[PDB]
Amino acid sequence: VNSFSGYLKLTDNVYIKNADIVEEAKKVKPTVVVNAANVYLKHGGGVAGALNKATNNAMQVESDDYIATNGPLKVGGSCVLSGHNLAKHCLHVVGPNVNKGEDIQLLKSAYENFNQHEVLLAPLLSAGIFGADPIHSLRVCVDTVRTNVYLAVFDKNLYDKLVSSFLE
Ligand SMILES: CC(C)[C@H](Nc1ncnc2[nH]c(C(=O)N[C@@H]3CCN(C)C3)cc12)c1ccc2c(c1)S(=O)(=O)CCC2
Repeated sequence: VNSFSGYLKLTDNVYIKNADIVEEAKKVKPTVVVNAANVYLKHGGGVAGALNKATNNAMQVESDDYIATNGPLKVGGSCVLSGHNLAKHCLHVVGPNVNKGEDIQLLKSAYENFNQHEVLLAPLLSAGIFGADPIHSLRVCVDTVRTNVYLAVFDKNLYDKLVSSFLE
């Protein structure tokens, strides 16, 4: 169960690995995988598109049905849906998209959703094309998450910069 391997322990509850979250989910079979979602759960590209493709679009159909009944999420919010073949559950979390003018302060609310789950496999929220400074996102994660989080960051260059930043 939750067979995470090759992670570097940063704090007593935050671990990090240079890895593709999709490959990690297939191997580890975590209780929860976090999706870096948008408010309409449209998994069009990046991490969300990669996780949806790994479910052969089952995540997208389920997401459309959730939105029809419940309406969109708020920025900083989340919902729990099926993990499909990747996990028992997927926690869809909306971090702020700084490139589209959303407030970076909502990154704390986004990470706070992780605290309702004992163990999670997750990406670095609001990084990549969402525009947040990835060293800042790691600092918010470490300061906010209290449950056990395994971060998969699919870029060795960024991984090395994040670990060097944490260890200063
Ligand atoms: C910073 C970046 C390295 C990181 N990327 C990732 N981090 C962790 N696991 C990842 N898998 C893939 C991928 O494409 N998986 C594919 C499956 C099959 N393919 C071989 C490859 C990307 C990726 C990341 C972190 C957060 C966010 C983004 C990107 S974003 O999608 O630009 C906007 C939402 C927030």
